[PDB]
Amino acid sequence: REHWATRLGLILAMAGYAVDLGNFLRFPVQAAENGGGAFMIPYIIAFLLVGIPLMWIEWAMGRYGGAQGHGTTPAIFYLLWRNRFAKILGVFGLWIPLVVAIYYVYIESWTLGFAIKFLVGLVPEPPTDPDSILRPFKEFLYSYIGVPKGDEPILKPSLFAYIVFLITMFINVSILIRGISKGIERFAKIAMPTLFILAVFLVIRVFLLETPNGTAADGLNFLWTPDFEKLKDPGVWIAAVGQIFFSLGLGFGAIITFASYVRKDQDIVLSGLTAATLNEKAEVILGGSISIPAAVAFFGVANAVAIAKAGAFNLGFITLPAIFSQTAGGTFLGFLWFFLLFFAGLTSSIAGMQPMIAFLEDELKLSRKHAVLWTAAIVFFSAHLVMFLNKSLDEMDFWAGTIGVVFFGLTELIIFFWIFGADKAWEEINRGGIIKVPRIYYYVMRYITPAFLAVLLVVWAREYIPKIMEETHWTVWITRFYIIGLFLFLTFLVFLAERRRNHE
Ligand SMILES: CCCCCCCCO[C@@H]1O[C@H](CO)[C@@H](O)[C@H](O)[C@H]1O
Ligand SMILES: CCCCCCCCO[C@@H]1O[C@H](CO)[C@@H](O)[C@H](O)[C@H]1O
Ligand SMILES: CN[C@H]1CC[C@@H](c2ccc(Cl)c(Cl)c2)c2ccccc21
Ligand code: NA
Ligand code: NA
Repeated sequence: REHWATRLGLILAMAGYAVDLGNFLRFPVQAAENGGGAFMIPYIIAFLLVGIPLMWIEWAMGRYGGAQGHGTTPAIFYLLWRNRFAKILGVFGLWIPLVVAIYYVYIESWTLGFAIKFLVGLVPEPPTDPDSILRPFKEFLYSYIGVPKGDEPILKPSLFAYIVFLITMFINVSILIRGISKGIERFAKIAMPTLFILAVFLVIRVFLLETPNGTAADGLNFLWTPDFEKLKDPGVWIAAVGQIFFSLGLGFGAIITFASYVRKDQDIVLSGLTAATLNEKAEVILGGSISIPAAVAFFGVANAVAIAKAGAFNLGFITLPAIFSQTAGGTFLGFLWFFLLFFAGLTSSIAGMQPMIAFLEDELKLSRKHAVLWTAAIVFFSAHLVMFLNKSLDEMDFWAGTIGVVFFGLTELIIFFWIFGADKAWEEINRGGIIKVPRIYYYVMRYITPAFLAVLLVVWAREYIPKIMEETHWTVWITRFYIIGLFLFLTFLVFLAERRRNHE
Protein backbone atom coordinates (compact mmCIF):
# COMPACT_ATOMS: atom_id res chain seq x y z
CA ARG A 1 0.00 0.00 0.00
CA GLU A 2 1.07 3.58 -0.69
CA HIS A 3 2.08 5.68 2.30
CA TRP A 4 2.89 9.30 3.12
CA ALA A 5 6.66 9.76 2.92
CA THR A 6 6.90 12.45 5.60
CA ARG A 7 4.84 13.63 8.57
CA LEU A 8 4.98 17.21 7.28
CA GLY A 9 3.63 16.14 3.89
CA LEU A 10 0.77 14.28 5.55
CA ILE A 11 -0.13 17.30 7.67
CA LEU A 12 0.03 19.74 4.74
CA ALA A 13 -2.07 17.42 2.55
CA MET A 14 -4.72 17.12 5.26
CA ALA A 15 -4.58 20.87 5.92
CA GLY A 16 -4.74 21.51 2.19
CA TYR A 17 -7.92 19.45 1.97
CA ALA A 18 -9.50 21.42 4.82
CA VAL A 19 -8.41 24.86 3.61
CA ASP A 20 -10.48 26.01 0.64
CA LEU A 21 -12.55 28.95 -0.64
CA GLY A 22 -14.70 28.65 2.48
CA ASN A 23 -11.84 29.80 4.70
CA PHE A 24 -11.69 33.15 2.91
CA LEU A 25 -15.39 33.58 2.10
CA ARG A 26 -17.82 31.47 4.16
CA PHE A 27 -16.25 32.02 7.58
CA PRO A 28 -16.00 35.84 7.47
CA VAL A 29 -19.62 36.10 6.30
CA GLN A 30 -20.84 33.72 9.03
CA ALA A 31 -18.98 35.55 11.80
CA ALA A 32 -20.23 38.95 10.62
CA GLU A 33 -23.83 37.71 10.62
CA ASN A 34 -23.66 35.85 13.93
CA GLY A 35 -22.33 38.21 16.59
CA GLY A 36 -18.97 39.20 15.12
CA GLY A 37 -16.37 38.73 17.84
CA ALA A 38 -18.94 36.98 20.02
CA PHE A 39 -19.18 34.26 17.36
CA MET A 40 -15.75 33.09 18.53
CA ILE A 41 -17.35 31.74 21.71
CA PRO A 42 -19.56 29.04 20.18
CA TYR A 43 -16.95 28.62 17.41
CA ILE A 44 -14.21 27.57 19.84
CA ILE A 45 -16.65 25.42 21.83
CA ALA A 46 -17.83 23.64 18.68
CA PHE A 47 -14.20 23.18 17.67
CA LEU A 48 -13.50 21.50 21.01
CA LEU A 49 -16.67 19.41 21.31
CA VAL A 50 -17.31 18.54 17.66
CA GLY A 51 -14.58 19.42 15.17
CA ILE A 52 -11.60 17.95 17.01
CA PRO A 53 -13.24 14.72 18.30
CA LEU A 54 -14.79 13.81 14.93
CA MET A 55 -11.53 14.57 13.14
CA TRP A 56 -9.56 12.19 15.37
CA ILE A 57 -12.27 9.60 14.73
CA GLU A 58 -12.06 9.93 10.93
CA TRP A 59 -8.26 9.67 11.08
CA ALA A 60 -8.61 6.61 13.30
CA MET A 61 -11.11 4.92 10.98
CA GLY A 62 -8.89 5.56 7.96
CA ARG A 63 -5.67 4.26 9.50
CA TYR A 64 -7.57 1.23 10.80
CA GLY A 65 -8.85 0.44 7.31
CA GLY A 66 -5.56 1.13 5.56
CA ALA A 67 -3.72 -1.41 7.68
CA GLN A 68 -6.04 -4.04 6.21
CA GLY A 69 -5.79 -2.65 2.67
CA HIS A 70 -9.04 -0.68 2.54
CA GLY A 71 -9.31 3.09 2.17
CA THR A 72 -13.04 3.65 1.68
CA THR A 73 -16.15 3.31 3.84
CA PRO A 74 -17.91 0.37 2.14
CA ALA A 75 -15.07 -1.89 3.32
CA ILE A 76 -14.19 0.10 6.44
CA PHE A 77 -17.72 0.14 7.88
CA TYR A 78 -17.87 -3.62 7.30
CA LEU A 79 -14.60 -4.17 9.16
CA LEU A 80 -15.96 -2.12 12.06
CA TRP A 81 -19.35 -3.82 11.84
CA ARG A 82 -19.58 -7.06 9.86
CA ASN A 83 -23.15 -6.62 8.63
CA ARG A 84 -24.73 -6.16 5.19
CA PHE A 85 -26.37 -2.90 6.24
CA ALA A 86 -22.89 -1.57 7.08
CA LYS A 87 -21.64 -2.05 3.52
CA ILE A 88 -24.71 -0.17 2.29
CA LEU A 89 -24.17 2.67 4.77
CA GLY A 90 -20.54 2.68 3.68
CA VAL A 91 -21.63 3.33 0.09
CA PHE A 92 -22.93 6.75 1.23
CA GLY A 93 -19.43 7.78 2.24
CA LEU A 94 -18.23 6.94 -1.24
CA TRP A 95 -21.29 8.47 -2.91
CA ILE A 96 -20.76 11.81 -1.13
CA PRO A 97 -17.25 12.65 -2.35
CA LEU A 98 -18.15 11.34 -5.80
CA VAL A 99 -21.19 13.60 -6.06
CA VAL A 100 -19.37 16.57 -4.50
CA ALA A 101 -16.43 16.27 -6.92
CA ILE A 102 -18.94 16.36 -9.78
CA TYR A 103 -19.71 20.01 -8.95
CA TYR A 104 -16.66 21.07 -6.93
CA VAL A 105 -14.07 20.73 -9.70
CA TYR A 106 -16.26 22.91 -11.93
CA ILE A 107 -16.44 25.65 -9.28
CA GLU A 108 -12.68 25.34 -8.88
CA SER A 109 -12.29 25.81 -12.63
CA TRP A 110 -14.03 29.20 -12.38
CA THR A 111 -11.21 30.51 -10.19
CA LEU A 112 -8.60 29.41 -12.72
CA GLY A 113 -10.64 31.01 -15.50
CA PHE A 114 -10.95 34.28 -13.59
CA ALA A 115 -7.27 34.22 -12.62
CA ILE A 116 -6.31 33.97 -16.29
CA LYS A 117 -8.74 36.72 -17.34
CA PHE A 118 -7.51 39.07 -14.61
CA LEU A 119 -3.87 38.31 -15.40
CA VAL A 120 -4.22 39.16 -19.09
CA GLY A 121 -6.53 42.09 -18.39
CA LEU A 122 -9.70 40.72 -19.99
CA VAL A 123 -11.98 42.15 -17.30
CA PRO A 124 -14.70 44.85 -17.31
CA GLU A 125 -13.47 48.38 -16.65
CA PRO A 126 -16.12 50.61 -15.02
CA PRO A 127 -17.44 53.30 -15.07
CA THR A 128 -19.48 56.61 -9.26
CA ASP A 129 -22.20 54.53 -7.58
CA PRO A 130 -21.87 50.98 -6.14
CA ASP A 131 -24.39 49.44 -8.56
CA SER A 132 -22.51 50.97 -11.49
CA ILE A 133 -19.33 49.24 -10.32
CA LEU A 134 -20.80 45.90 -9.23
CA ARG A 135 -23.11 45.30 -12.22
CA PRO A 136 -20.40 44.92 -14.91
CA PHE A 137 -18.73 42.24 -12.77
CA LYS A 138 -22.05 40.53 -12.08
CA GLU A 139 -22.60 40.35 -15.84
CA PHE A 140 -18.98 39.31 -16.29
CA LEU A 141 -19.55 36.34 -13.98
CA TYR A 142 -23.03 35.55 -15.33
CA SER A 143 -21.73 35.34 -18.91
CA TYR A 144 -18.88 33.05 -17.86
CA ILE A 145 -21.15 30.59 -16.02
CA GLY A 146 -24.02 31.13 -18.45
CA VAL A 147 -26.66 32.15 -15.91
CA PRO A 148 -30.11 31.90 -17.57
CA LYS A 149 -31.42 35.08 -19.17
CA GLY A 150 -34.89 33.75 -19.93
CA ASP A 151 -37.31 31.44 -18.15
CA GLU A 152 -35.53 28.24 -19.17
CA PRO A 153 -33.44 26.42 -16.53
CA ILE A 154 -30.60 26.09 -19.03
CA LEU A 155 -27.02 27.21 -18.51
CA LYS A 156 -24.83 28.21 -21.44
CA PRO A 157 -21.21 28.41 -20.23
CA SER A 158 -18.77 30.30 -22.43
CA LEU A 159 -16.37 28.27 -24.56
CA PHE A 160 -13.58 29.62 -22.37
CA ALA A 161 -15.23 28.33 -19.18
CA TYR A 162 -15.56 24.87 -20.73
CA ILE A 163 -11.94 24.70 -21.90
CA VAL A 164 -10.71 25.85 -18.49
CA PHE A 165 -12.74 23.09 -16.86
CA LEU A 166 -10.96 20.63 -19.16
CA ILE A 167 -7.63 22.17 -18.16
CA THR A 168 -8.63 22.01 -14.48
CA MET A 169 -9.50 18.30 -14.75
CA PHE A 170 -6.17 17.69 -16.50
CA ILE A 171 -4.32 19.39 -13.64
CA ASN A 172 -6.09 17.27 -11.01
CA VAL A 173 -5.26 14.14 -12.99
CA SER A 174 -1.59 15.09 -13.46
CA ILE A 175 -1.22 15.23 -9.68
CA LEU A 176 -3.40 12.25 -8.73
CA ILE A 177 -1.90 9.88 -11.31
CA ARG A 178 1.50 10.21 -9.63
CA GLY A 179 0.06 8.89 -6.37
CA ILE A 180 0.09 9.77 -2.68
CA SER A 181 3.75 10.59 -1.99
CA LYS A 182 5.00 11.72 -5.41
CA GLY A 183 1.70 13.37 -6.33
CA ILE A 184 -0.55 14.65 -3.55
CA GLU A 185 2.13 14.97 -0.86
CA ARG A 186 4.64 16.58 -3.22
CA PHE A 187 2.05 19.12 -4.40
CA ALA A 188 0.95 19.88 -0.83
CA LYS A 189 4.51 20.86 0.11
CA ILE A 190 4.48 23.48 -2.65
CA ALA A 191 0.86 24.64 -2.70
CA MET A 192 0.49 25.28 1.04
CA PRO A 193 3.46 27.67 1.40
CA THR A 194 2.33 29.34 -1.83
CA LEU A 195 -1.20 29.64 -0.43
CA PHE A 196 0.29 31.21 2.69
CA ILE A 197 2.46 33.68 0.75
CA LEU A 198 -0.44 34.80 -1.45
CA ALA A 199 -2.67 35.22 1.59
CA VAL A 200 -0.18 37.30 3.58
CA PHE A 201 0.40 39.51 0.54
CA LEU A 202 -3.35 40.03 0.20
CA VAL A 203 -3.77 40.83 3.90
CA ILE A 204 -1.08 43.51 3.59
CA ARG A 205 -2.55 45.02 0.42
CA VAL A 206 -6.04 45.01 1.94
CA PHE A 207 -4.91 46.74 5.14
CA LEU A 208 -3.58 49.58 2.98
CA LEU A 209 -6.96 50.14 1.31
CA GLU A 210 -8.26 53.66 1.94
CA THR A 211 -11.43 54.92 0.26
CA PRO A 212 -13.77 57.90 0.91
CA ASN A 213 -16.23 55.36 2.35
CA GLY A 214 -13.84 53.88 4.91
CA THR A 215 -10.71 51.83 5.62
CA ALA A 216 -9.76 48.20 6.20
CA ALA A 217 -9.48 48.90 9.93
CA ASP A 218 -13.19 49.70 9.84
CA GLY A 219 -13.67 46.27 8.27
CA LEU A 220 -11.75 44.49 11.01
CA ASN A 221 -13.77 46.59 13.45
CA PHE A 222 -17.16 45.72 11.94
CA LEU A 223 -16.18 42.06 11.77
CA TRP A 224 -14.51 41.69 15.17
CA THR A 225 -16.76 43.74 17.45
CA PRO A 226 -18.69 41.29 19.68
CA ASP A 227 -22.49 41.25 19.71
CA PHE A 228 -23.22 39.02 22.70
CA GLU A 229 -26.98 39.43 22.31
CA LYS A 230 -26.89 37.09 19.31
CA LEU A 231 -25.62 34.30 21.58
CA LYS A 232 -29.24 33.88 22.70
CA ASP A 233 -30.29 32.84 19.20
CA PRO A 234 -29.81 29.05 18.92
CA GLY A 235 -29.20 29.57 15.20
CA VAL A 236 -25.89 31.24 16.02
CA TRP A 237 -24.87 28.14 17.96
CA ILE A 238 -26.15 26.00 15.09
CA ALA A 239 -24.21 28.13 12.61
CA ALA A 240 -21.00 27.72 14.63
CA VAL A 241 -21.34 23.93 14.78
CA GLY A 242 -22.02 23.85 11.04
CA GLN A 243 -19.17 26.27 10.33
CA ILE A 244 -16.68 24.12 12.25
CA PHE A 245 -18.02 20.88 10.75
CA PHE A 246 -17.76 22.02 7.13
CA SER A 247 -14.55 24.05 7.36
CA LEU A 248 -12.74 20.98 8.70
CA GLY A 249 -14.27 18.97 5.86
CA LEU A 250 -15.69 16.29 8.16
CA GLY A 251 -18.15 13.73 6.80
CA PHE A 252 -16.95 13.99 3.19
CA GLY A 253 -14.77 10.87 3.24
CA ALA A 254 -11.53 12.49 2.11
CA ILE A 255 -9.99 12.52 5.59
CA ILE A 256 -10.70 8.82 6.08
CA THR A 257 -9.13 7.95 2.73
CA PHE A 258 -6.06 10.15 3.31
CA ALA A 259 -5.62 8.62 6.77
CA SER A 260 -5.69 5.15 5.18
CA TYR A 261 -2.17 5.84 3.87
CA VAL A 262 -0.84 6.50 7.36
CA ARG A 263 1.18 3.52 8.62
CA LYS A 264 -0.41 1.31 11.29
CA ASP A 265 1.53 2.64 14.29
CA GLN A 266 2.19 6.18 13.04
CA ASP A 267 0.77 9.09 15.06
CA ILE A 268 -2.60 10.58 14.13
CA VAL A 269 -3.43 12.45 17.35
CA LEU A 270 -0.87 15.25 17.06
CA SER A 271 -0.89 15.10 13.26
CA GLY A 272 -4.67 15.44 13.14
CA LEU A 273 -4.74 18.20 15.75
CA THR A 274 -2.05 20.10 13.85
CA ALA A 275 -3.86 19.87 10.51
CA ALA A 276 -7.08 21.04 12.15
CA THR A 277 -5.28 23.96 13.82
CA LEU A 278 -3.73 25.05 10.52
CA ASN A 279 -7.22 25.24 9.01
CA GLU A 280 -8.50 27.37 11.87
CA LYS A 281 -5.52 29.72 11.72
CA ALA A 282 -5.89 30.14 7.97
CA GLU A 283 -9.58 30.75 8.58
CA VAL A 284 -9.72 33.32 11.38
CA ILE A 285 -6.41 35.09 10.75
CA LEU A 286 -6.03 35.04 6.97
CA GLY A 287 -9.63 34.64 5.83
CA GLY A 288 -10.95 37.10 8.39
CA SER A 289 -8.45 39.76 7.31
CA ILE A 290 -9.04 39.85 3.54
CA SER A 291 -12.58 39.71 2.14
CA ILE A 292 -14.72 41.59 4.69
CA PRO A 293 -12.24 44.42 5.46
CA ALA A 294 -11.83 44.98 1.71
CA ALA A 295 -15.59 45.13 1.19
CA VAL A 296 -16.06 47.53 4.11
CA ALA A 297 -13.10 49.73 3.14
CA PHE A 298 -14.61 50.35 -0.29
CA PHE A 299 -18.36 50.42 0.35
CA GLY A 300 -18.22 51.82 3.87
CA VAL A 301 -19.35 50.28 7.15
CA ALA A 302 -22.83 51.52 6.24
CA ASN A 303 -23.21 48.75 3.64
CA ALA A 304 -21.40 46.16 5.77
CA VAL A 305 -24.61 44.37 6.77
CA ALA A 306 -25.87 44.29 3.19
CA ILE A 307 -22.55 42.85 2.03
CA ALA A 308 -22.53 39.92 4.46
CA LYS A 309 -26.17 39.14 3.66
CA ALA A 310 -25.29 39.05 -0.04
CA GLY A 311 -23.39 35.84 0.72
CA ALA A 312 -19.98 34.25 0.28
CA PHE A 313 -20.33 33.65 -3.46
CA ASN A 314 -21.24 37.26 -4.27
CA LEU A 315 -18.47 38.55 -1.99
CA GLY A 316 -15.75 36.45 -3.61
CA PHE A 317 -16.82 36.44 -7.25
CA ILE A 318 -18.46 39.83 -7.77
CA THR A 319 -17.77 42.28 -4.95
CA LEU A 320 -14.03 41.67 -4.49
CA PRO A 321 -13.17 41.55 -8.22
CA ALA A 322 -15.12 44.81 -8.57
CA ILE A 323 -13.21 46.53 -5.75
CA PHE A 324 -9.80 45.53 -7.12
CA SER A 325 -10.50 47.03 -10.55
CA GLN A 326 -10.85 50.38 -8.77
CA THR A 327 -7.36 50.19 -7.24
CA ALA A 328 -3.83 50.62 -8.59
CA GLY A 329 -2.76 47.34 -10.17
CA GLY A 330 -6.04 45.74 -9.13
CA THR A 331 -5.99 43.72 -12.33
CA PHE A 332 -2.95 41.88 -10.96
CA LEU A 333 -4.46 41.89 -7.46
CA GLY A 334 -7.58 40.19 -8.79
CA PHE A 335 -5.26 37.60 -10.33
CA LEU A 336 -3.61 36.89 -6.98
CA TRP A 337 -7.01 36.64 -5.27
CA PHE A 338 -8.26 34.02 -7.74
CA PHE A 339 -4.87 32.32 -7.88
CA LEU A 340 -5.24 31.95 -4.11
CA LEU A 341 -8.77 30.57 -4.51
CA PHE A 342 -7.60 28.19 -7.24
CA PHE A 343 -4.84 26.57 -5.18
CA ALA A 344 -7.19 26.44 -2.19
CA GLY A 345 -9.66 24.52 -4.35
CA LEU A 346 -7.09 22.35 -6.12
CA THR A 347 -5.68 21.06 -2.83
CA SER A 348 -9.19 20.05 -1.79
CA SER A 349 -10.31 18.45 -5.06
CA ILE A 350 -7.31 16.12 -5.35
CA ALA A 351 -8.22 15.00 -1.83
CA GLY A 352 -11.88 14.67 -2.80
CA MET A 353 -11.38 12.40 -5.80
CA GLN A 354 -8.93 10.07 -4.03
CA PRO A 355 -11.77 8.12 -2.33
CA MET A 356 -13.13 6.95 -5.69
CA ILE A 357 -9.59 6.17 -6.85
CA ALA A 358 -8.92 4.26 -3.62
CA PHE A 359 -12.09 2.20 -4.08
CA LEU A 360 -11.11 1.14 -7.60
CA GLU A 361 -7.56 0.28 -6.48
CA ASP A 362 -8.36 -1.45 -3.18
CA GLU A 363 -11.62 -3.24 -4.06
CA LEU A 364 -11.55 -3.73 -7.84
CA LYS A 365 -7.77 -4.14 -8.15
CA LEU A 366 -7.35 -1.44 -10.78
CA SER A 367 -3.90 0.03 -11.38
CA ARG A 368 -3.43 3.61 -10.21
CA LYS A 369 -3.42 4.82 -13.82
CA HIS A 370 -6.72 3.10 -14.64
CA ALA A 371 -8.33 4.11 -11.35
CA VAL A 372 -7.45 7.77 -11.84
CA LEU A 373 -8.51 7.89 -15.49
CA TRP A 374 -11.85 6.19 -14.86
CA THR A 375 -12.59 8.39 -11.85
CA ALA A 376 -11.75 11.41 -14.01
CA ALA A 377 -14.01 10.14 -16.80
CA ILE A 378 -16.96 9.69 -14.44
CA VAL A 379 -16.55 13.11 -12.85
CA PHE A 380 -15.95 14.89 -16.17
CA PHE A 381 -18.98 13.28 -17.82
CA SER A 382 -21.29 13.83 -14.85
CA ALA A 383 -20.24 17.48 -14.49
CA HIS A 384 -22.06 18.28 -17.74
CA LEU A 385 -25.26 18.16 -15.71
CA VAL A 386 -23.81 20.77 -13.36
CA MET A 387 -22.53 22.85 -16.28
CA PHE A 388 -25.76 22.92 -18.28
CA LEU A 389 -28.68 22.54 -15.84
CA ASN A 390 -29.52 25.52 -13.63
CA LYS A 391 -29.55 24.71 -9.88
CA SER A 392 -28.21 21.20 -10.45
CA LEU A 393 -25.15 22.27 -8.46
CA ASP A 394 -27.33 23.47 -5.57
CA GLU A 395 -29.30 20.23 -5.49
CA MET A 396 -26.11 18.11 -5.45
CA ASP A 397 -24.60 20.40 -2.82
CA PHE A 398 -27.63 20.00 -0.57
CA TRP A 399 -28.25 16.25 -0.64
CA ALA A 400 -24.61 15.15 -0.72
CA GLY A 401 -22.57 18.13 0.43
CA THR A 402 -24.89 19.40 3.17
CA ILE A 403 -27.49 16.96 4.53
CA GLY A 404 -25.52 13.89 3.49
CA VAL A 405 -22.26 14.85 5.19
CA VAL A 406 -23.87 15.66 8.54
CA PHE A 407 -25.86 12.43 8.43
CA PHE A 408 -22.73 10.46 7.53
CA GLY A 409 -20.67 12.20 10.19
CA LEU A 410 -23.21 11.08 12.78
CA THR A 411 -23.20 7.57 11.27
CA GLU A 412 -19.40 7.49 11.62
CA LEU A 413 -19.62 8.34 15.32
CA ILE A 414 -22.18 5.63 16.04
CA ILE A 415 -20.57 2.84 14.01
CA PHE A 416 -17.10 3.55 15.42
CA PHE A 417 -17.81 4.55 19.03
CA TRP A 418 -21.00 2.60 19.76
CA ILE A 419 -21.09 -0.47 17.50
CA PHE A 420 -17.39 -1.17 16.94
CA GLY A 421 -16.85 -0.45 20.63
CA ALA A 422 -15.92 2.69 22.56
CA ASP A 423 -12.91 1.08 24.24
CA LYS A 424 -11.58 -0.32 20.96
CA ALA A 425 -12.17 2.99 19.20
CA TRP A 426 -10.31 4.87 21.92
CA GLU A 427 -7.31 2.55 21.61
CA GLU A 428 -7.41 2.82 17.82
CA ILE A 429 -7.23 6.61 18.14
CA ASN A 430 -4.38 6.80 20.67
CA ARG A 431 -2.13 4.02 19.36
CA GLY A 432 1.19 5.50 18.23
CA GLY A 433 0.13 8.96 19.37
CA ILE A 434 2.92 11.45 20.04
CA ILE A 435 0.49 12.96 22.52
CA LYS A 436 -2.50 11.17 24.00
CA VAL A 437 -6.10 12.29 23.66
CA PRO A 438 -7.23 13.68 27.05
CA ARG A 439 -9.37 11.17 28.95
CA ILE A 440 -12.28 13.64 29.04
CA TYR A 441 -12.78 13.29 25.28
CA TYR A 442 -14.00 9.72 25.78
CA TYR A 443 -17.25 11.09 27.20
CA VAL A 444 -17.37 13.85 24.58
CA MET A 445 -17.05 11.41 21.68
CA ARG A 446 -19.57 8.98 23.14
CA TYR A 447 -22.32 11.39 24.21
CA ILE A 448 -21.72 15.09 23.51
CA THR A 449 -20.40 14.94 19.93
CA PRO A 450 -23.20 12.76 18.50
CA ALA A 451 -25.72 14.99 20.30
CA PHE A 452 -24.46 18.11 18.53
CA LEU A 453 -24.61 16.44 15.12
CA ALA A 454 -28.07 15.05 15.86
CA VAL A 455 -29.34 18.53 16.70
CA LEU A 456 -27.66 19.98 13.61
CA LEU A 457 -29.15 17.28 11.38
CA VAL A 458 -32.72 17.56 12.69
CA VAL A 459 -32.81 21.37 12.68
CA TRP A 460 -31.45 21.63 9.12
CA ALA A 461 -33.71 18.82 7.93
CA ARG A 462 -36.87 20.39 9.36
CA GLU A 463 -35.84 23.84 8.11
CA TYR A 464 -34.60 23.13 4.58
CA ILE A 465 -36.06 19.82 3.32
CA PRO A 466 -39.74 20.91 3.08
CA LYS A 467 -38.68 23.98 1.08
CA ILE A 468 -36.41 21.86 -1.13
CA MET A 469 -39.19 19.34 -1.77
CA GLU A 470 -42.06 21.81 -2.29
CA GLU A 471 -40.69 25.13 -3.61
CA THR A 472 -38.19 24.02 -6.26
CA HIS A 473 -38.47 23.86 -10.05
CA TRP A 474 -39.41 20.45 -11.46
CA THR A 475 -35.93 20.15 -13.02
CA VAL A 476 -34.38 19.29 -9.64
CA TRP A 477 -35.70 15.76 -10.24
CA ILE A 478 -33.24 15.37 -13.13
CA THR A 479 -30.40 15.84 -10.64
CA ARG A 480 -32.07 13.70 -7.97
CA PHE A 481 -32.66 10.93 -10.53
CA TYR A 482 -29.03 11.03 -11.66
CA ILE A 483 -27.34 11.03 -8.24
CA ILE A 484 -29.67 8.29 -7.00
CA GLY A 485 -28.47 6.41 -10.06
CA LEU A 486 -24.88 7.03 -9.01
CA PHE A 487 -25.70 5.51 -5.63
CA LEU A 488 -27.13 2.42 -7.34
CA PHE A 489 -24.02 2.35 -9.53
CA LEU A 490 -21.65 2.30 -6.53
CA THR A 491 -23.81 -0.30 -4.81
CA PHE A 492 -23.30 -2.45 -7.91
CA LEU A 493 -19.53 -1.90 -7.85
CA VAL A 494 -19.45 -2.97 -4.20
CA PHE A 495 -21.45 -6.04 -5.24
CA LEU A 496 -18.85 -6.83 -7.91
CA ALA A 497 -15.99 -6.31 -5.45
CA GLU A 498 -17.31 -8.81 -2.91
CA ARG A 499 -18.12 -11.32 -5.66
CA ARG A 500 -14.54 -11.01 -6.89
CA ARG A 501 -13.25 -11.53 -3.36
CA ASN A 502 -15.33 -14.69 -2.94
CA HIS A 503 -13.82 -15.98 -6.18
CA GLU A 504 -10.23 -15.25 -5.15
C1 LIG B 1 -27.59 17.62 -18.48
C2 LIG B 1 -26.50 17.36 -19.49
C3 LIG B 1 -26.81 18.14 -20.75
C4 LIG B 1 -25.69 17.87 -21.73
C5 LIG B 1 -25.23 19.17 -22.34
C6 LIG B 1 -26.07 19.44 -23.58
C7 LIG B 1 -25.23 19.77 -24.79
C8 LIG B 1 -25.65 21.14 -25.29
O1 LIG B 1 -25.63 21.21 -26.70
C9 LIG B 1 -26.22 22.35 -27.27
O2 LIG B 1 -26.44 22.05 -28.62
C10 LIG B 1 -27.22 23.05 -29.22
C11 LIG B 1 -27.51 22.56 -30.62
O3 LIG B 1 -28.58 23.30 -31.18
C12 LIG B 1 -26.35 24.27 -29.32
O4 LIG B 1 -27.07 25.29 -29.98
C13 LIG B 1 -25.90 24.68 -27.93
O5 LIG B 1 -24.95 25.73 -28.01
C14 LIG B 1 -25.26 23.51 -27.23
O6 LIG B 1 -25.01 23.85 -25.88
C1 LIG C 1 -29.91 20.02 -18.56
C2 LIG C 1 -29.68 19.68 -20.02
C3 LIG C 1 -30.00 20.90 -20.85
C4 LIG C 1 -29.05 20.93 -22.01
C5 LIG C 1 -29.19 22.23 -22.77
C6 LIG C 1 -29.48 21.85 -24.20
C7 LIG C 1 -29.15 22.96 -25.17
C8 LIG C 1 -30.41 23.32 -25.91
O1 LIG C 1 -30.51 22.60 -27.12
C9 LIG C 1 -31.70 22.87 -27.85
O2 LIG C 1 -31.75 21.93 -28.91
C10 LIG C 1 -32.96 22.07 -29.66
C11 LIG C 1 -32.90 21.06 -30.78
O3 LIG C 1 -34.19 20.74 -31.26
C12 LIG C 1 -32.98 23.45 -30.28
O4 LIG C 1 -34.06 23.57 -31.16
C13 LIG C 1 -33.09 24.40 -29.12
O5 LIG C 1 -33.44 25.72 -29.47
C14 LIG C 1 -31.80 24.31 -28.35
O6 LIG C 1 -31.86 25.23 -27.30
C1 LIG D 1 -15.55 20.87 3.32
N1 LIG D 1 -15.48 22.29 3.15
C2 LIG D 1 -14.95 22.51 1.93
C3 LIG D 1 -13.56 21.66 1.91
C4 LIG D 1 -13.42 20.69 0.68
C5 LIG D 1 -14.22 20.81 -0.57
C6 LIG D 1 -14.46 19.38 -1.14
C7 LIG D 1 -15.06 18.27 -0.39
C8 LIG D 1 -15.24 17.00 -1.00
C9 LIG D 1 -14.86 16.84 -2.27
CL1 LIG D 1 -15.10 15.31 -3.03
C10 LIG D 1 -14.34 17.79 -2.98
CL2 LIG D 1 -13.87 17.49 -4.63
C11 LIG D 1 -14.13 19.00 -2.47
C12 LIG D 1 -15.51 21.27 -0.21
C13 LIG D 1 -16.77 20.98 -1.05
C14 LIG D 1 -18.01 21.41 -0.72
C15 LIG D 1 -18.23 22.06 0.26
C16 LIG D 1 -17.37 22.39 1.05
C17 LIG D 1 -16.03 22.06 0.91
NA1 NA E 1 -11.79 24.97 5.86
NA1 NA F 1 -7.83 23.05 -0.27
